[PDB]
Amino acid sequence: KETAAAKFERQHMDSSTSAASSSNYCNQMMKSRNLTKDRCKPVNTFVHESLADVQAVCSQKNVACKNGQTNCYQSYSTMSITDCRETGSSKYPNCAYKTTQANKHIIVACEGNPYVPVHFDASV
Repeated sequence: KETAAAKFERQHMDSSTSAASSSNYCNQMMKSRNLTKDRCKPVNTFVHESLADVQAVCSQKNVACKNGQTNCYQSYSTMSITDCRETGSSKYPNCAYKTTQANKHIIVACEGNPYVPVHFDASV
């Protein structure tokens, strides 16, 4: 089955580009990452930095996770991200998202070998 690390890459990594410039970014990304297949995933963040730079976060500021586990890490630096949030009138299968670019610190849970992100906890 899909590993946690691999799901994290599917749901949260978009190195391709430096920013979600266009306002259809979310509708197209959420669909192509299989997050609109059975239902519209309501909220999701994409990170536009190199996989290497994101994985390096697992060596930065150790913070608690939302769930209480102590294997979360906050990026020292801000990173280019895109917040995708389903509109109030979106209805499956026609999943509609608002696309919002930002530069914020990411907080991720990290586990395994190699020790890499397996959950997106928040941006701050």
